[PDB]
Amino acid sequence: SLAGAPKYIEHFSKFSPSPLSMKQFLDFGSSNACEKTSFTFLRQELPVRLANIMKEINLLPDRVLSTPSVQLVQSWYVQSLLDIMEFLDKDPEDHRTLSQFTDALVTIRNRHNDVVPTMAQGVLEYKDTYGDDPVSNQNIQYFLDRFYLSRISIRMLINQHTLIFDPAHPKHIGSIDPNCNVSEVVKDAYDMAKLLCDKYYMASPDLEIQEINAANSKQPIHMVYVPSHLYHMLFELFKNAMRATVESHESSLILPPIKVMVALGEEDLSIKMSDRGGGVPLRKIERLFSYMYSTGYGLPISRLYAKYFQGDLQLFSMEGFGTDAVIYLKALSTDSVERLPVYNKSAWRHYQTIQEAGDWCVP
Amino acid sequence: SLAGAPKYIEHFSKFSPSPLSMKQFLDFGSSNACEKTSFTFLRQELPVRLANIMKEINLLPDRVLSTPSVQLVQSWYVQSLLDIMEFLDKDPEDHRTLSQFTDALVTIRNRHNDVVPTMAQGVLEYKDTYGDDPVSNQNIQYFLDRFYLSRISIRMLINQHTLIFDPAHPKHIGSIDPNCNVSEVVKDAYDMAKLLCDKYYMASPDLEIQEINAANSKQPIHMVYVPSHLYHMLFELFKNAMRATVESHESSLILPPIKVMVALGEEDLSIKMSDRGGGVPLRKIERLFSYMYSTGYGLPISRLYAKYFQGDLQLFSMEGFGTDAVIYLKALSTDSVERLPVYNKSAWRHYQTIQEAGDWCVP
Ligand SMILES: O=C(c1ccc(O)cc1O)N1Cc2ccccc2C1
Ligand SMILES: O=C(c1ccc(O)cc1O)N1Cc2ccccc2C1
Repeated sequence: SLAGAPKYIEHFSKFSPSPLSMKQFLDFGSSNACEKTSFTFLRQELPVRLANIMKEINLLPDRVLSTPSVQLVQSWYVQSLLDIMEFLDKDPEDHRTLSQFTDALVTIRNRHNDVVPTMAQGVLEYKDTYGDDPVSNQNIQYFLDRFYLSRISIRMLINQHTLIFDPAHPKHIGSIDPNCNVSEVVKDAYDMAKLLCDKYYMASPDLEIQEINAANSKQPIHMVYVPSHLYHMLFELFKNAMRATVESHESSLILPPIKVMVALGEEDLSIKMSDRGGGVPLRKIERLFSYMYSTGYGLPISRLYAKYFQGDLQLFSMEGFGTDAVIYLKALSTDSVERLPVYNKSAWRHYQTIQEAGDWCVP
Repeated sequence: SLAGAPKYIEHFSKFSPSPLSMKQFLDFGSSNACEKTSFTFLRQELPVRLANIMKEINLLPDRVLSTPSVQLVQSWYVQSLLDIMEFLDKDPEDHRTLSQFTDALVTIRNRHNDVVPTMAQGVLEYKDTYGDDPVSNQNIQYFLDRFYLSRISIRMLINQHTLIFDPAHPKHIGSIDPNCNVSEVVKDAYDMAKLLCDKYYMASPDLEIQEINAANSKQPIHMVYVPSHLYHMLFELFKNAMRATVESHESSLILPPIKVMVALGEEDLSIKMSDRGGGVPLRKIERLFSYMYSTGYGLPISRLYAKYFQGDLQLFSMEGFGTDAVIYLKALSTDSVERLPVYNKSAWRHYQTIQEAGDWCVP
């Protein structure tokens, strides 16, 4: 009773995703009027976001697309798109439409739960089956950043709808905390990382937090943010900083602490995590964000969470000494706008590359 | 009596520049046998390096190429190439050939002395005449990085030859110090920057230096390097750090110090300069390396010096707090290999861009 998936994919891929600001997410209410609006918005926007990324999947090297795990993920996206197409002709005024829609969104979220490791298995299958090559590798890197950021954005839309229209923190708006205390999230991530570090090494570095509230030096630093995303990024950073610290201090009973600075400026809210874990040579920094070498997507996915609301996550090491990691976030909810990949000529062209000598000299 | 310049440009642009390692520069002696070798090497290599970059000049937008200052720089390169062509059929066994060659290299160096600000005037002429556009701007950025790095490499070849074969430091090999004490260069750059800061602000931050010699904690850190290049980079970084510190502390008599860490690892020699000058929002970081916004090429040219021997110069700020700048150098002379742009299909393709909507969404 539905059209074939390609007809829907072609239709919806013509549209650009519509990025929302944290402010817009936050200003969305919980009434039936609001639920109907959410429904009518998402039955267009989710297909747009699904179709856009599905079109890019098809630009992957034949070698990568031919893998069973990539084909499996594709099949999930197809079914999720079709699940939403069932709602195109349904009446929002009918409460049953709305409840059925929420049920379908939950089903989609569950279906896609294992997307990250499944795609990673696809990358492994490509390497095992064909051997890796640098052109394919570059395409995979570009694609996966966009694919995973797209997924984060779809999960955000779904979580907002299901949380609001179907509880530990009643002050939250869906998954958003309008008054997220950054240092408390830092402490939560540290605590969980410490449990793991203590388990394996029977020791862990202490934590020191310093806040710099430039405009209001006395005031504890808060922001509008999705605490789970911030936690994810900090937990990954602590795990790396702790492991470095303990492993570079095999002989020591005294471990240097991990120092976190939370700075609030006019435009940025920046969080720096500094360790004395001996560092990494610059040559090896890029590999930390590579899906290929990491095939352990902790750091690249963490950086995508940062980029999702127009921030970033950057690493700067000093080999022989230690490493600084910085999460850059927008301080203002109005500047915190979804960063969404779009399928267009620019994106298509970016794939169209081939093997050749680079523009820099080798001996 | 010479062929027209285009014939020579086409001939030599077919070759790739030949990158030398710091080790190779260093192992070059000062005998007539060595001078003849230097001559026969440079009468091929300098034309190769000149031709390669001249070919790329021609890939600039018509708008930029049409400017008088860019045309002037082009004319210098043409004459310098022709100056060397006069030596193609000369006998290296003849001492007069060798002395004349050194004279010609000096003349070329002098001719090109003002290349950096002259090209900057070209960029200004393009903006004034036509107005700037983002496509042209991207092309200019890509080109200038390569153009200025090429120039650094040509100046290195010329200085090595004229210094060795025609004195404050007899232990130096041309411009190279085989035992450069990094902290002494840091202090020299600080001293000169302080003179300037004191002149304008009547105050300057103090300096603190810490060394971390990972493998040999007692030993002062030395390396094989060109001290003038290291000085250039540090002087630029101190000027920025000092200005930030004083300007962000208008009301204070007490200024936070600039802290420098020099770390020696297995592969990297890293120099971090940390200030509490209030920082810069992330959005504005890229502009610090832009030739367009800086049209003040201090930072981008400094980063090219770092990149020239396979290093880098990176900035990470915390808005509301201060800024860290890190110079990454190779610790080993064998890893310190010239990074040279090459004119090839890859480079040519990189220019071939056009106006269009990007691969990321805007609201
Ligand atoms: O320098 C880092 C590092 C990387 C990323 C990061 O976020 C923080 C960090 O300290 N590591 C060196 C090292 C040695 C042994 C084991 C793990 C690690 C990680
Ligand atoms: O944060 C920096 C900075 C940039 C680059 C750098 O290397 C070191 C730095 O501290 N600045 C802020 C500011 C305010 C007023 C005047 C100048 C400056 C430069």
